[PDB]
Amino acid sequence: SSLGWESLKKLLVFTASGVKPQGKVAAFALDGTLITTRSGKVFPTSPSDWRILYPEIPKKLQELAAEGYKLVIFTNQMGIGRGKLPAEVFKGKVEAVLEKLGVPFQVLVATHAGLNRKPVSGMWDHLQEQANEGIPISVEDSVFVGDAAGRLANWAPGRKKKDFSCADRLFALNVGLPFATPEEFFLKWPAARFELPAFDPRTISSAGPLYLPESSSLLSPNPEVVVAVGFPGAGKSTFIQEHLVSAGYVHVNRDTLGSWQRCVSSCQAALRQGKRVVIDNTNPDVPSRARYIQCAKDAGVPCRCFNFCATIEQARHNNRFREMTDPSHAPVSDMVMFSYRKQFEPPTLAEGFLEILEIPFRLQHLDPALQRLYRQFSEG
Ligand SMILES: [Mg+2]
Repeated sequence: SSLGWESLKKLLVFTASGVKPQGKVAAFALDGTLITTRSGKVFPTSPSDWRILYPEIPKKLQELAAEGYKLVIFTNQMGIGRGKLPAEVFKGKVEAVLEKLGVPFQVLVATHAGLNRKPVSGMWDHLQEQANEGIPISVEDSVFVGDAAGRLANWAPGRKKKDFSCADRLFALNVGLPFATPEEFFLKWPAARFELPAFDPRTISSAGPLYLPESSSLLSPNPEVVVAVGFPGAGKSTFIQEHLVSAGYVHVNRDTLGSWQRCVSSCQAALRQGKRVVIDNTNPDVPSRARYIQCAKDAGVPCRCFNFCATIEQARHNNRFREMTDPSHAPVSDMVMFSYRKQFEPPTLAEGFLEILEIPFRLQHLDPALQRLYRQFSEG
């Protein structure tokens, strides 16, 4: 008599018989939190390779349900979106686990990257907005329990390995939920040491100057070559389009001209016509930039560098954000980010730049909802 499974593009939801909406929730991850492998291997050998993680678990769940907590699972299962784990098989595994736990659960399953993948709070919002009969949930009175908690190596005998991820802890931080690991919650073990990511998108801002030094000017009245430098996926092209190309700068993209000679001819022709040029590429190294500086030198026009300050993790954050929110965004691969960092050398005046502007990494004028999303951790 369970309502059963609902299937959405990037979400599965199961609602067991006996689930009731409530004003407070006790939520759990699945793998490594309520279950682990029966085989004793790190990864399951089959769909049936599971056992309840600790014998203490069903007693705690019975107590929570009697106290009026709605019991919920929030589980990341990317293998489904990637075609490695059949949805219909995973659904059966979940039902079997729930039968063994012996209490009514509502389960939410993030099958893909993006809005629903912890730590992004998409599943919470779905629970609250669509799957709780309109009853507001007190986050302060709720709890999330998971093993992707960013713990350091050796927090217990047999754990010479740090947690694979901090996604569970960060999900709870994004929602504002009190958080505990499975051992802290079910076994009353002392709290384990953990680390958060170095980049905290909650401290991102829209304030401050667009570029430094403020006494400089984005535009020049005369021909010149501007060389943009910075990680891909962190908003360079958008900036360049908004502030330079819109002002008549000729956009040069070496990647699409093919050869170097065609790129310089293009630059030279623009300058000969009295135009200004911007090179909108990553340009991470001295040799990469030297070609454009030499071109400018040969033409007798100034070369300036716009140096975008975005760090690798800011850029990767921005890229994930745009993947989730902008249907036209071209995803930047981790390979390309990695490659850029490996090749990067900071620009200096000795290369031959007239001046270097720094472009700080700042929040876009995004919709209120998108600004809330921008401030969420999106990778564990
Ligand atoms: Mg887990």
